[PDB]
Amino acid sequence: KKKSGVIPXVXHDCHMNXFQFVFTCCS
Repeated sequence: KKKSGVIPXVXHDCHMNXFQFVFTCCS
């Protein structure tokens, strides 16, 4: 269970995606 959706726009290059959180990012 990876796909959760913590906070979209927290990654380092996130640009509105939400694919998976490898370390908190949403890309």
